Amino acid sequence: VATRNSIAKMIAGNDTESSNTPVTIEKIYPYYVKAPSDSNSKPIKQLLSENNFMNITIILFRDNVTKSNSEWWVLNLTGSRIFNQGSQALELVVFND
Ligand SMILES: *[C@@H]1O[C@H](CO)[C@@H](O)[C@H](O)[C@H]1NC(C)=O
Repeated sequence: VATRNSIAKMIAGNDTESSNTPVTIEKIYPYYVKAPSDSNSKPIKQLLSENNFMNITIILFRDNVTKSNSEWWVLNLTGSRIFNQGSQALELVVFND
């Protein structure tokens, strides 16, 4: 309920005080996914179980320097940094078959 309330306040941003903070959700985004030769791909729970703390941050970016209402979303995976740190980005480890 807290995450839903926060994202509601953000998408209906009318305060210019809040909505500048990325809202975090837990237990969402796996890291290690195997892509077999078939159609089905499998998120490996052996190498990393999805029952642990997995952070995913969100925030709605917008601006008027474009002189228009052209907004978009942006995600972030800053906790548990991997090589090529590059804050405010995502990374997926895939096991090809
Ligand atoms: C923003 O919209 C919500 C929708 O009800 C309202 O509760 C809130 O008071 C509004 N805030 C401002 C600053 O307009």
